[PDB]
Amino acid sequence: NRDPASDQMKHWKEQRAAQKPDVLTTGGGNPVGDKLNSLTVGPRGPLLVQDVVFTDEMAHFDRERIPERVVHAKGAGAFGYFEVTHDITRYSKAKVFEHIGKRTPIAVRFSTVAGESGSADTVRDPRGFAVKFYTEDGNWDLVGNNTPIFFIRDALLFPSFIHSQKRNPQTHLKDPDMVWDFWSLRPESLHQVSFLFSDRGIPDGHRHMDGYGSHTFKLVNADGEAVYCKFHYKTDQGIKNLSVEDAARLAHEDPDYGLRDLFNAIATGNYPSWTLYIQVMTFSEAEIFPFNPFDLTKVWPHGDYPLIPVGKLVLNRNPVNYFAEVEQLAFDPSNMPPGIEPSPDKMLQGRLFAYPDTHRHRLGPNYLQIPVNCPYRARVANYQRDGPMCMMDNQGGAPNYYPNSFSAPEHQPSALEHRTHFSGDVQRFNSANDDNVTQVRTFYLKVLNEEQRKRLCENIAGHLKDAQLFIQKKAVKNFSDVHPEYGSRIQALLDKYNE
Amino acid sequence: NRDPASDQMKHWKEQRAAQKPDVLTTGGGNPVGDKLNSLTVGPRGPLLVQDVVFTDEMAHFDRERIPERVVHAKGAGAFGYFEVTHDITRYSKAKVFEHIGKRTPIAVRFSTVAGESGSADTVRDPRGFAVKFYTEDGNWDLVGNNTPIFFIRDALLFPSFIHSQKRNPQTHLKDPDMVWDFWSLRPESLHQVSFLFSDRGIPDGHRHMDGYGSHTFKLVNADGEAVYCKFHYKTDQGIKNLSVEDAARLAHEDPDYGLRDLFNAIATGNYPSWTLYIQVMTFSEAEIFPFNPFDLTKVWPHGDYPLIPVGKLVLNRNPVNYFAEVEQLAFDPSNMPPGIEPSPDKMLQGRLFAYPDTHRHRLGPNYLQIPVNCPYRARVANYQRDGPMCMMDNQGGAPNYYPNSFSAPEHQPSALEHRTHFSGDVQRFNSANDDNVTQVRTFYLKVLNEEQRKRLCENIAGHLKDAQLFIQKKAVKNFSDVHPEYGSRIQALLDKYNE
Amino acid sequence: NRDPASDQMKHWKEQRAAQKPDVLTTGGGNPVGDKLNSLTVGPRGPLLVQDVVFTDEMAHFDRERIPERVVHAKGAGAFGYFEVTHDITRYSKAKVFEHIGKRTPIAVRFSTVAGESGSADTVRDPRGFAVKFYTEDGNWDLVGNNTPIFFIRDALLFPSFIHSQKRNPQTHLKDPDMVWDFWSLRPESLHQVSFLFSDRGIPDGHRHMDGYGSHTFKLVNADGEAVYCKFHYKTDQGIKNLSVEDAARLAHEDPDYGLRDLFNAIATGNYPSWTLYIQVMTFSEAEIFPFNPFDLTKVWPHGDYPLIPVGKLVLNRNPVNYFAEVEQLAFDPSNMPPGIEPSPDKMLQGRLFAYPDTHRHRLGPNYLQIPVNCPYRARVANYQRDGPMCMMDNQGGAPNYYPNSFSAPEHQPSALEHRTHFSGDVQRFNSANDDNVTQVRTFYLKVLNEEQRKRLCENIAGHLKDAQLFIQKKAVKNFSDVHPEYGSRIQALLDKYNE
Amino acid sequence: NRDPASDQMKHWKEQRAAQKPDVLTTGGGNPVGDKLNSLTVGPRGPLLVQDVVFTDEMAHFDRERIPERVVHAKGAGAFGYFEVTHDITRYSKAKVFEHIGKRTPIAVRFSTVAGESGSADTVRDPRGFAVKFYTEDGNWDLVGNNTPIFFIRDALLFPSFIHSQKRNPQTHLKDPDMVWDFWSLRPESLHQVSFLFSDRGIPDGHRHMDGYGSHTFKLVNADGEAVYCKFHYKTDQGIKNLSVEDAARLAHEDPDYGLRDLFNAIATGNYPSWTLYIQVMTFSEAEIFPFNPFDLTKVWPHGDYPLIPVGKLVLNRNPVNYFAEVEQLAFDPSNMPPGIEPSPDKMLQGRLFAYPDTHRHRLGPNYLQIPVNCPYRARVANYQRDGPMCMMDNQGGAPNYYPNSFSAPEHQPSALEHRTHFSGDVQRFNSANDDNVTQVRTFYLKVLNEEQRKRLCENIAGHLKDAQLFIQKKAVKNFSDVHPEYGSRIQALLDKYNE
Ligand code: HEM
Repeated sequence: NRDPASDQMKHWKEQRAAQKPDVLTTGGGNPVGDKLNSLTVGPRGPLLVQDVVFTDEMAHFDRERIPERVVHAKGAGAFGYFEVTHDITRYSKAKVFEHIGKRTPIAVRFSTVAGESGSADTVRDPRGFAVKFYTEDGNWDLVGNNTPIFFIRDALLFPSFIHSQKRNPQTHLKDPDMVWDFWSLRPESLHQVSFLFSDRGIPDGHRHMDGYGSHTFKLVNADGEAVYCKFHYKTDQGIKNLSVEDAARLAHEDPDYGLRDLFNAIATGNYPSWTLYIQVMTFSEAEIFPFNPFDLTKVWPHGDYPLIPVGKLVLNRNPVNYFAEVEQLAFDPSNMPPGIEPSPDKMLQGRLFAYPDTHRHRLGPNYLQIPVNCPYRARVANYQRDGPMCMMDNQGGAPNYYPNSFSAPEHQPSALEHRTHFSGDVQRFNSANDDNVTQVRTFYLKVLNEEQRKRLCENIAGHLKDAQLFIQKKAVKNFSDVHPEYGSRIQALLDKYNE
Repeated sequence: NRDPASDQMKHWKEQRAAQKPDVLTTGGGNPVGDKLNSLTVGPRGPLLVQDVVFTDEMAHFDRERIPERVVHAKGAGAFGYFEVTHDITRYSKAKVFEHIGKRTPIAVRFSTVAGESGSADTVRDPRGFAVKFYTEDGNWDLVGNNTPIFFIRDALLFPSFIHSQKRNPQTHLKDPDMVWDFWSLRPESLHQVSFLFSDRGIPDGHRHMDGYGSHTFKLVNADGEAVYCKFHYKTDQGIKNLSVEDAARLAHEDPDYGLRDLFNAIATGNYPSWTLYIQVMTFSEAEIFPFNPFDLTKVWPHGDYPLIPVGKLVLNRNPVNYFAEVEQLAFDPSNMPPGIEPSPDKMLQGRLFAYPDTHRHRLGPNYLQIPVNCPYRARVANYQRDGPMCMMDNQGGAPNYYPNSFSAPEHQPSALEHRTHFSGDVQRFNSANDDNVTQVRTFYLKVLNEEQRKRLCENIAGHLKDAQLFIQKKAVKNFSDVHPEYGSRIQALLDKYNE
Repeated sequence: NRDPASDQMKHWKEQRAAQKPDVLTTGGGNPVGDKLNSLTVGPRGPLLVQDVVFTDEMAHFDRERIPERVVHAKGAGAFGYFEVTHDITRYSKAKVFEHIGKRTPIAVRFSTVAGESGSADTVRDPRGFAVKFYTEDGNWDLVGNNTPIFFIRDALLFPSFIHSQKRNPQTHLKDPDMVWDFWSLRPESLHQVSFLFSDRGIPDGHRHMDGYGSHTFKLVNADGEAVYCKFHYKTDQGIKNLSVEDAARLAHEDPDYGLRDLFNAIATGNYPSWTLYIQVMTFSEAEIFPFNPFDLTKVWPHGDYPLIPVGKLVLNRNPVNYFAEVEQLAFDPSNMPPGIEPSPDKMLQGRLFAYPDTHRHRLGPNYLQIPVNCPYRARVANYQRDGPMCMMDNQGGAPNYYPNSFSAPEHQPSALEHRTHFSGDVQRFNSANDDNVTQVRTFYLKVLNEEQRKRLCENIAGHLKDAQLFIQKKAVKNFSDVHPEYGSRIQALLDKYNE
Repeated sequence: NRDPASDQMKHWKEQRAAQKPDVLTTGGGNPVGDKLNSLTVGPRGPLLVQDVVFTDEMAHFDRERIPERVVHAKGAGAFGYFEVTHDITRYSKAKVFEHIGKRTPIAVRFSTVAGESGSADTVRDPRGFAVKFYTEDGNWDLVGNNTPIFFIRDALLFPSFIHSQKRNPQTHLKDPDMVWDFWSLRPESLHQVSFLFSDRGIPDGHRHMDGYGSHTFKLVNADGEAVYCKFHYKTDQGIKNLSVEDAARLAHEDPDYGLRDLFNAIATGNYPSWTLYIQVMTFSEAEIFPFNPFDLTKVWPHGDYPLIPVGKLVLNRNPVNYFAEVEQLAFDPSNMPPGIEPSPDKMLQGRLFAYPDTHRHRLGPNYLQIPVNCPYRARVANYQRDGPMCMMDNQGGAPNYYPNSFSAPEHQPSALEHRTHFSGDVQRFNSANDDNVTQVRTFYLKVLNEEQRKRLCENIAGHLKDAQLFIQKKAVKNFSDVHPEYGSRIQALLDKYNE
């Protein structure tokens, strides 16, 4: 017949079988003897307020929509697991790395960035690769992307950036002037901009790309010794990226390409997978590191920082109900069990606040009470109560104040943070010029070869060319700073475009 | 050693054997090492966004409150069950009345009307007596008051009325001028105003009061024969009211007098109960009734239409967590299973809409998904999906349109609403003059005794006194029309208060 | 220099030549010193909760999104005026037709139906054409589409219909099975299902299509004399539509082609306009009409019910802030001022409820207080108070109960709805068999030509081909019921599809 | 006639006289013909969905309530101005203090702490005194209290503290086992607990108590020099407290005693006023100072740190509409104009988040857009956009990303916050031991006389007399740790109650 995805309803009805159709009830459970004709006074008379089957049903349809994610709105999710294949415990004590073989159920959602709920997957844009570990020490949310770096290092420029990447406030259209006037004013973006306008800007499906945590993190062992790290989960399906024409086609032929590709892969048992590594780095080294170690616009070279294998990431279960399981999924970077802590990364720091904050608005104050979000492999005990849409028992009638004297939830000297030291005037430090060329330069010449460079510039040229001459100048100028050739090369194409 | 109530945390810590701790965790489930001292820079430095322990808890704290019931904000709840003791199947084919012995679990909520969440129980106001019958056909909400009548008979004046019974738009104080200027212009209230300022005006606890569905409903047997009815559930603890004096004392001595009573009663195994009856009135009779059988400001004389016993209401368990189980409840008059239907009672007609409406707002669209409100003894299946805070599995990946060729839920033609015939134009018919005195008089000089007759006139004059003069007259005028010795009695009383 | 839409920011900066930039402030107005670098404890230290500039901005960014329209999500809007050009004061006493030359401000929003916010503009799909008239008697929203009919005729099927027209509950992809299973089973759609798949399914922008009320409405004059009617507003720019070819190209080349088109036309002064006509069926004729006169899947042949000019609709003003002025925009079919009323059209009926309903959710309880939604050309005086995000003065300290003796607002007896008569039993009268082929046949034969019939069956087959065989069978069957030739062309052309 | 409050409507009519009342309309401005009788088919017939007048008004009524503040729900409000009478220019460069005689609009809401919206005004509970200053540098919210200290000095303890003061998790009643349990295990509260149970526990209205910025703040002049200060606003009407029985009866007599008292004062011309003072402490001194200068349970003595005069606070205007103006009022300690800055206070720091956070919950993302909260004497311009119920034009078509090259809002280097250098390990420094008795001892003995002292004990015992003996013991122990006779005295009383 057709793909497993397209055969959704069929398979469902068969798995049903002789079973008789459940009785069609109202939201309240009352049966409905006829849900196709409205209660009216006469066969051509008014609809009666009395028809509560209608109002019950209808009224729910009127509220079916919740706000889409402010970014990474378009995406698909799957459920699988994480299996430990190595002992990394000598660095981090996270009970999720306790011992080789220990499997931890995971949830994942891939996505793009700019486009809204109804956009196409096969477009150039970073890619969301969020992983949720339902550990026994609560939930670990590794909110990564398919890139190890980002366009900026100060959370303060995120809202502004995303704006420049979406629609003009008045026309509602995509604005090249917004996109570029911005990037041009913030060279610190050059690194990721490059990586973006390259063959990695449009990966062929989610199964054919890598996942990165970007931010520098922190691991704490048993003795309480800490280290900075980088999470890397390389794909076992091999890197496969799409072409401008192939994506441009798939944009209209099948805007949900990734979604369908992913569903089908797992639906046929062809489970995609990823290996997970890390990059350990001592505070002493971080002291020596040539760049800001917690600067999101940079990477920790493999040469000096080899990747240590941790375990495996398998996806083998497709969502049953997409809304209740994927749409509602919510990953909060602040969710790190004892053993994994954040790092002084300005960018990351801001995220600690943003995810639960927005979740409280997209899903609701009690979003953690949603199944897909609930840490079902841990016992939630604390002194928080009420809040709209409170499921479960609300910790019944246990003591809500802390401390107390009636045997209620307690501390955890073992689950204490790792104390590091910091000195310096508590102020706003201008991190504007922490070098926006070095790593971009190497990328451009070492990692890229001549044909890839050829593409990079045409890709940039085809978009940049729509911005205003002045922005273009400012833009090209920045590329030259990474390399005279980068500039002139793109410059060349532009003048052409301006036909 | 105090009452059961006061010894809440007590009995809790006790029954905790013999078992430690659960570990204090965040919402995510990550254990909290120390949650008594904010993570700060230096012993006298600022706060770190990095203290997600803090942010996480504070955040939740900032959202515990939700809008209180528009009306009937203050109250107590309890659970138990209902059981059949009489066969009325020759009247209604509802599964809740199946055969004698049939035990249907229930949830009940008592409350006041005008006062807010802070107000006290022990004051002059009607009382909210709502029953939630969790049946196999869905939930059946019997939303009723401590009286069989109300002040008005057209939903269009309820909001206006409920406004008059609350604070001044400007001062935020209770305003007698509002109350009585409204009552005066609408004599239909006479009947209920009288029942309000009568000894019944303030019961002693929720246990010593009666219950009523107030409105006229519809019953239909498995044979399709329908007949108008009126529910009645009298207390088995005997009717017991509270002197104006006591009420006021209790008012401030224990604003929550209603709660603890009801609570302890059950705690000390002394479970409350009421005797459910029904008044049956064929359509024929209804066509003959000297009054509108659907007028909320009227009663069915017991002599002409006696009470048939049908069952017992037993509240034998107290809520474990008030919020989750009582404040979060949801009673929907529209929730009537097969065998039970509404009547053209203009007020009821309005409640068919307003209740689910507000619930969606106070609690949220998926409020029927809240445990307390979910019909757990029915298989809720249909074509409704999503909505904010969507719990459950959202009915999985089942066909979502009706009709469908994939074995999704079918309709049960055995629950189709009863087919009645109405003839006449669609218009706004004035019920303002549907006799607002007759039944009132027969209640004054007939139901009440000279003794309690004077108490009434006193109670009324004490409030009416605070109203403007032009307000006081019109008011009396009405009473005068119920019986001269009624208005004159009050008037006289007024002039005295009037100095 | 490019199209006016592109230079949006240019002409802006250009717009305020003079004028010096405003000061960057927080939400509270507090002036911002440095908005680019967060306040960390040291150049490489953590983030301080003490940084309010951050939090303020971030917390807001995090809540920018609201639920998109449950249907007709992706749209475009404009403002202009409506002028009366003919006297139809004998049919309706509506103040908006009050006299030749009279101009009434209007707001308009065009749209697709199924696609979400990211979706492409140029796709086969009906098109929405909502007009809000800010008249003296309050607002009058005429919520029309680009077709005079619809797919169903009973609101209870609508939620289902849409569900089918959207993503699969599990895969989240578009399911043709769903689409055609629904249509195949509900033959009342044939009519619209045909129009839709005809060249009219993909209009060339919004400026090249007619607008219709679709529903039969009731007009009422000064003598209380009522008549039924149909609203039509034909484009003055000429009917123009895109070919499946260009339409599919534009889909990826310019997903917002409709937006960009409407903006530019206005931006350059080339204002689009439509002439509004109306048909008039007298209560008598409605009775002898060959079909049900309130059946949305039918039409009043120009032949027996000639169109009558009324005035002109002109759009000469682009939105300044899309979100605020278009996205937040809301239309309620229930918003009809004196002299204009509904018919018993089952579909129109449900609509009277659903729009104000959703708005109360998508926008919020007081959504009528949002600028674009406020009937600023009328004085809202009533007994409504409070609700979240309540602006203006909340009607100040005015009496909040009706009636009252304090001069608060009074009703207007000349706005009382025209009273009609209906008789019969109050029940769910089945309408699934009200002739779903006659008018459909006239379309396939008299309104189209061979060249066209060829494209239609080609367009139907293109999509339908993806539905299980048993489903196609069912569909072809229904087509044959309209005309043998019809089902064949599709069937044959289908057989070609199945290799 | 009676007082101004009682004659509210009476006056509204009079002044509003010589004017025909407004036409009653729907939310959409459509005039309603009859708003007293619903629309039904026939006199005793069902209600029609057709009746949108009904649904409109009802739907809005069903949504009047919003969540009440989590703390300080019961309060009263008013508006006035602030007048600088003295020059502290050398301390703060805050425009509010610019010159002598400089008037600035203000808003004020007084409140209790634990009691909900329906609770009574006169009870032992602190008092809220929030002053909203609408200055040119944005609004400055001085969220004070009627006391200078607080029960605790760490944020994490607050949500827990507040719980002990509110209802029980299950029985939902006020619980002394929690009240005292928390206070027992937490001896730092000793200072405020003594102050609370003192004569100052129940002020005779709001006009007879003082105001205290409570926390320690930082002031910055034009030359970047900072200093730590305390805000004081002494009552001009003099300190007048209510008796324990006077207040206890007034409780049920007049639950809105504070509300009325204030409304009338202003209403008759007797405007209440307060004098604003500032205590100043230099960093040097802040060094020698001998407990934590930021500890909230500690106060600066006028002795070594004298009270400097700053200006006047006068309230000469009542709210016209309570909901819109007082209920919707939102004060954010985080709102601080240039010249005013937080201080290391853990407590305060924590308040910097809760307030805006909870507001976005209780009121909505755009709460600052509600009139009374809007910083109208300032010019809001930034890069924040959209959000639900977005009022205004949303800043129109202005560029929305910063930095940009199109002349959008620029920043002010002048408003750059004062930089304070901090050193020390980053961890959760225990503050449970910072003297929880010294200052307190100086009250019971020095500040308090024999008389008051007698009741302080009596007041405490009277309450604590309901907690498990094992709790009482602890309580007394901490009191004696304050001073032998303190606990001893209490303990004595305790026994008599123990019966
Ligand atoms: C008879 C069944 C119908 C019902 C119950 C119904 C219901 C709805 C609902 C609940 C909304 C949603 C969006 C929002 O305001 O956020 C909506 C939007 C829309 N409907 Fe349908 N509708 C019906 C038929 C149609 C027809 C047949 C046309 C035209 C007369 C139409 C045109 C529109 C348009 C243009 C929008 C979105 C417009 C805007 O706010 O600018 N609808 N409808």
